[PDB]
Amino acid sequence: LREQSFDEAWLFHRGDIAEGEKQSLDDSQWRQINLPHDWSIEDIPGTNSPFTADAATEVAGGFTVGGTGWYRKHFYIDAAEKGKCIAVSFDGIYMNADIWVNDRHVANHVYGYTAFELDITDYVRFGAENLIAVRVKNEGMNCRWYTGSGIYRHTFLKITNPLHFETWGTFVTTPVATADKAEVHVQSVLANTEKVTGKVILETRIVDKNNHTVARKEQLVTLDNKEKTEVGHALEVLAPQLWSIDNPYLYQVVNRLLQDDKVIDEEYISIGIRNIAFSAENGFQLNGKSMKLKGGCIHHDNGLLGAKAFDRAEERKIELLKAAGFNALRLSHNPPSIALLNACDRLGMLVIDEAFDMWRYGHYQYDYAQYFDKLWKEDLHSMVARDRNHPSVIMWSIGNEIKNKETAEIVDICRELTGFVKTLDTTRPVTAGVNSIVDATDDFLAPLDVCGYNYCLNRYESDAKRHPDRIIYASESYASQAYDYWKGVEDHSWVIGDFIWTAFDYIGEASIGWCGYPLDKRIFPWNHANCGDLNLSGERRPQSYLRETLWSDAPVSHIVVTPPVPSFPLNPDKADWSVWDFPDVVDHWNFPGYEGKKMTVSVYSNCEQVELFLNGESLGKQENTADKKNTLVWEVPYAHGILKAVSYNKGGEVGTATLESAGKVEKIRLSADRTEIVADGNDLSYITLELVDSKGIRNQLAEELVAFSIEGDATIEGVGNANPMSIESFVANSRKTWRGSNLLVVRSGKSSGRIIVTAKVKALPVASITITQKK
Repeated sequence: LREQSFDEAWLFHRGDIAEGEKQSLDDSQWRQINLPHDWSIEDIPGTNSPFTADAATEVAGGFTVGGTGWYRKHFYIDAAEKGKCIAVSFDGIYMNADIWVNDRHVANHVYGYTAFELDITDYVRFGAENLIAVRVKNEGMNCRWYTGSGIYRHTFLKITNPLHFETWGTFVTTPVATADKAEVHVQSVLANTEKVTGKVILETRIVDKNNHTVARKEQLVTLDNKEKTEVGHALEVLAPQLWSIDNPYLYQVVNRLLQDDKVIDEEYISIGIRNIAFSAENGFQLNGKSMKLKGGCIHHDNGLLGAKAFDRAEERKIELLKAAGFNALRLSHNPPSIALLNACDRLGMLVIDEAFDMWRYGHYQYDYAQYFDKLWKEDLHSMVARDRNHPSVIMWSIGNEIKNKETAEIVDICRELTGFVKTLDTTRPVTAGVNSIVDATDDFLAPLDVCGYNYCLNRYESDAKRHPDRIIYASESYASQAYDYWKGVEDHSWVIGDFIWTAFDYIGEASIGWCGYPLDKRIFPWNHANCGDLNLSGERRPQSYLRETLWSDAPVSHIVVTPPVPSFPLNPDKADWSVWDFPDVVDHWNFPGYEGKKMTVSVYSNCEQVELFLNGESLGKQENTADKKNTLVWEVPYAHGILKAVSYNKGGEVGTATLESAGKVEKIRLSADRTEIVADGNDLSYITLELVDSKGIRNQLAEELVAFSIEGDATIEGVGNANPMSIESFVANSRKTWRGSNLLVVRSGKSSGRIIVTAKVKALPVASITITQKK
């Protein structure tokens, strides 16, 4: 095979160790792991938690620990592959990685969010066993959010002929893309290693979802004496299936190098044929259709999985966000895994790809800013060249909240970075996330095609009169001001979308959704941000309910209650500008000891009128006028029972929403998102546990220790809950529930069969669920 997975059968040693790169090192005592891997999500050795209040990351990393780590792997290469080029590909190593092959140092990679490929042909032994050793150094406070540590993304082993397609050298564009026909331009770079000449035939083939050839082109390429030969031609596709959010149809481009009727090299690229256009008068247009960007910002971690970027974990995040109403995502503030972009291609999710969070001036003393002047070309090239073939990517972002933006020195860097992107891709606009915009920022915003405003709703109309051609989107918005921020999008054609901070909760930058700024080390055990539309487990939070009233065509109504005591202790020193926090509300109706006491009940609705009932008794009908911002409020004395909301449009009942008090816990409820997984060693199954009453209602007061056990060829990759102040272990067989729920992830084995997951709670019957492996 030309390209195979390399994640299997690695060795790991936490901490530094002498001669860790030597073949003479005895590694039989090392832990055997299968990538992806993140050692910062595992427990600190000697303790039972991955958090510590004395951590070098503090609030930024959620009080986690990095340090030094070593990876080793023994791999055999056949003697028949002699003369072939051998390359190891890493999609991401965080951070400061050094790689040895057979005792010899190969290269060093600093940036932990970019992919890189190493040619080890001059280091390998054919017909024998080889050794690759990687040292990871994630030391000090280098990031404002949780990063993880180690080889947290997929690795690949590439074996090609000396004459082969260069990595990321093929760029597929669709200059013409209409429902009648489409022109597909394929530009490729032939790596002429050994500098041999002759004639090669380039065969390009476009196949549909059924692998049926729709267009084929053959070109004779006379090989130059140089090591690189640029080739290209265009193909026509009749009546194409246009890629969109509702029809994410993907084609496949098959490029083949033929010589003497033999296949020298062969590559496959998934493409989506679509047309994107940006303007101030008509906003964003996809295939000629005008639409707003219903966007949200996400970070790279996967909660209980740390930074481990499993294909299923990345895909599930897109599936959940798409079900919540999002059609666009801002990847803050770094390149993602390839698995996440593949999921956006297959599911229909627009994406802003962002390169850096800092430039020459950084946030801490030991961050990427100290290397920026030497490495920004390599890392910016890595993002664009790797991801320019994805139809989901609609924008390249070169920075977020850049310091000294109005300074001429930084303005010049913005022009230099913009021009570098345009040497690689001119089909997508260049953008950036800019905060605290003043009139003097015009020189910084001028090189950009589209401008991303960070929390600057007040300048939408004023800057339009000064620059009537400037295109604007809210690159970051507050959850507490969701109504006003989205109204600024609907009222203006040059404001094309809004990206909530955040759409998915994350580890690090802790309690910005509760305690907020200024960030203080005293807030331990806070470790979640508590600012996402979805919590760490993937469940919708109340702010997601309000956002649905803004984005849904259908009638929507949701009932929430203000708790009598704050869910978490308050911060009396919260700044007057840190308003990422949403009002403290819950979606249950169990308040023992407060019977007869007045509760604040809120209904988020997009309907004209809502009438609230408590156990059949009407509490009054209210008009959903514009001043209420889709929030209708009632004062209700507490009583165990049913809260009923009836919605009306044009005087007719259109929907009913209920919130019922839970009884005492009597059963465990298990539900897996997928009960049929692939026995490949990397597929996942997300199992949700709930403590429910006799009627299946989740009791949100239940917080019990659950003991999990597994039977079969499978493993528990992690456990967790949505408690933002929890210091519980993620890599363990037990986990407490929070608000009557916790989450468990099962990793498949490599034998086909059945998997029995067992959950045990004090005073309840044992519960089980059966999941099947295949192949």
